[PDB]
Amino acid sequence: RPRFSFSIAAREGKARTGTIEMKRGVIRTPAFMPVGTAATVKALKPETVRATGADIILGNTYHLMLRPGAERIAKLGGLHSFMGWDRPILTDSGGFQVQSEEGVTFKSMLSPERSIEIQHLLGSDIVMAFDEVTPYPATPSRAASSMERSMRWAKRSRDAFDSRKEQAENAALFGIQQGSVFENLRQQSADALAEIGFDGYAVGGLSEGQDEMFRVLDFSVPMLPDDKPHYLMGVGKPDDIVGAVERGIDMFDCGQAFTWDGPINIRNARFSEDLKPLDSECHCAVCQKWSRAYIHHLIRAGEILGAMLMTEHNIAFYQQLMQKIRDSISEGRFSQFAQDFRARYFA
Amino acid sequence: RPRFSFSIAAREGKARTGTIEMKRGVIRTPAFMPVGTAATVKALKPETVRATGADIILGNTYHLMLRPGAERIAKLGGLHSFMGWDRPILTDSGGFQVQSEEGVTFKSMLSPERSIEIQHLLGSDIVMAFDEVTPYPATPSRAASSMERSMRWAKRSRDAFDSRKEQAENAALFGIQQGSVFENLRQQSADALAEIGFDGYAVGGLSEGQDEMFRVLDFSVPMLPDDKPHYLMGVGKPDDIVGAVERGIDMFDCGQAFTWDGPINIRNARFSEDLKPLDSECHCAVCQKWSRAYIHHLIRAGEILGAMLMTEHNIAFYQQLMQKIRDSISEGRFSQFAQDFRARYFA
Ligand SMILES: CC(C)(C)OC(=O)NCc1c[nH]c2nc(N)[nH]c(=O)c12
Ligand SMILES: CC(C)(C)OC(=O)NCc1c[nH]c2nc(N)[nH]c(=O)c12
Ligand SMILES: [Zn+2]
Ligand SMILES: [Zn+2]
Repeated sequence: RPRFSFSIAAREGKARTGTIEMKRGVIRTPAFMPVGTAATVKALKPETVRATGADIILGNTYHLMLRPGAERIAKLGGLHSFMGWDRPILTDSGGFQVQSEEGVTFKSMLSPERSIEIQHLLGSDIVMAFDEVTPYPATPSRAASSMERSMRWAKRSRDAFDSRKEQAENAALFGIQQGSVFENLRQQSADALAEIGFDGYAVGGLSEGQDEMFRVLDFSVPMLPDDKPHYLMGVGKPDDIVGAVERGIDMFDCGQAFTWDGPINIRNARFSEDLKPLDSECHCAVCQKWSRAYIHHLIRAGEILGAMLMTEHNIAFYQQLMQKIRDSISEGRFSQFAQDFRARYFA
Repeated sequence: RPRFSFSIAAREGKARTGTIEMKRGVIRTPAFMPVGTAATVKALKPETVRATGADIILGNTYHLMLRPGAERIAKLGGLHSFMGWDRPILTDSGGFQVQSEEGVTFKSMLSPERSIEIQHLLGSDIVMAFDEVTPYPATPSRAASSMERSMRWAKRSRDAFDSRKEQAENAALFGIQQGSVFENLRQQSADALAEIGFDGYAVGGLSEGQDEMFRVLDFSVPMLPDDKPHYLMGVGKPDDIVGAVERGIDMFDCGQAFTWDGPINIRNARFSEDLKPLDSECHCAVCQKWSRAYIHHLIRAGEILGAMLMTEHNIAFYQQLMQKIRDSISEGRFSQFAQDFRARYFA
């Protein structure tokens, strides 16, 4: 396998389905990435993460640099080895969880250079440029100043990554579009990132309300290079994913249980004697073996197994959603799927 | 399979190894029973419990009657179905976790009759008689009065169980010896229980210090019927198990990680960069896949996966201990095993 190759197999309107091939594995797109906050996907063994269908997970640079530490993880062999996940890992840059033109110092430093270095020490497969994330709402002046700094930092990120031969040869680098909700700033940002050149392009700064997010995506995603993956950071509700895919997004990150009829809160007393599985159609191991009543009990009792079973179901639901999206786009029936999904999820 | 059959395959001194056959499965003795406090073995799926070698688990009548409730579990199909463990389950009576000759009332009633009924509603395979547990230390007068009440309650337990045909036909009933540390009271209690007749006999009221416990076991276990299982309640340190087996016990219940060189506390900073598994010889899935350094990180970070991995290792260590005990007794080399175990565990 190559360092990085994105192939589009099928399209429907702005929606795409395809594959990212990398040295550690293939990523089916559109993709949902479980989040491994402190070198673990909460309450799941990596083998269980994989069994839900996940092709890639996300690691948080901010949290790992604080505990257990990036240099420590490198000395122990890198994040993949440390946590026992051997497939691709995307790391964020830290711009959300964390000031001057050099970078930021904080109490528990980060800069374009140090962020890229940390992601190298972790052994990330997909590295994110270090950005300045613009609060919402933002005045046009502030959004502009902030986007411009982020594009300067994107070039510094690019140069840092490229200066590290092992990283340049084995990992990919994504740039992050900024500009708040303003079309001209999003265009300027897209142009700047494309001039620098990246392996993929994230839409940052969103996640305001859904209508507003979708309006910004309507004009922002077509600005990005068509032939590279489009990653919407920080957006994970099922409905938000469906509409973002309809607007050209390829990648997403991560008592409430998801069902095809909408979310339920399993702690509600109505579930105390309900022998049905969490969802009627879900193929996951939890829905095969345990009732709503049992999981209700476990979560109300504070038992770790309740967290384990709820998280495995929810991740498996997300991966089933992504599979249904991929198949419907490849079959040219994604519009119909989106309509059917919503009429039931919100019935 | 029969309702209940205990067979002794091999002996060495007072130690025995054999099998209890029951309708839901075979129990290899000497046996260690993981504890399922609120209808779950902490942080483990039942399939993971089984993969460690466990043949039987323990459920706590006190806790289940409070949450989710015994009548509720029966309406949902019984404890086996509710939690997804299809092998034997032993339930305690509640005499430890919880006054008059009728029973006890408390704030979050129990009596011999209601305890047996609760265990029936849960669908327990091995039911414990309801006892009065004697505090330690106890004066001879108090220990005697208390033991006598427990023997009256043992007869009421026997009569309650037998009056329930489905329970009598499908479950087993164990009696509990009392008498504190006094040889004459332990003898009186053994005699009373044998006159009533049970499928197995527990030594209650112990777990004071190890020397004292072992002295009491020296004279108390030979008093119990030889041809039935001997269960020491509430005693679970590895050293305590080895010496209790040497005195004729067959059954036991459940940051610290067990190793063959002694326990370690994985939170200690000395483990922060230790790439070795928890134990050098352990065959468990955790020791095959993850380092001390990773588990150190997880436990210090409060992550659920740390609890999951520590518990699976510890239970697997206990089951490996029990297997080594069983094999050594069957091979007539248990004395040597006990000596070798201690010289290393305490090196
Ligand atoms: C809170 C607001 C709406 C201002 O930003 C976002 O929602 N931002 C989304 C986001 C999530 N993770 C990110 N990592 C980086 N590097 N940059 C980002 O913009 C983001
Ligand atoms: C605290 C002292 C030493 C007084 O008792 C014990 O250690 N007792 C051990 C024990 C554990 N679980 C039990 N369940 C019941 N029904 N009866 C018991 O005696 C016990
Ligand atoms: Zn499910
Ligand atoms: Zn182990």
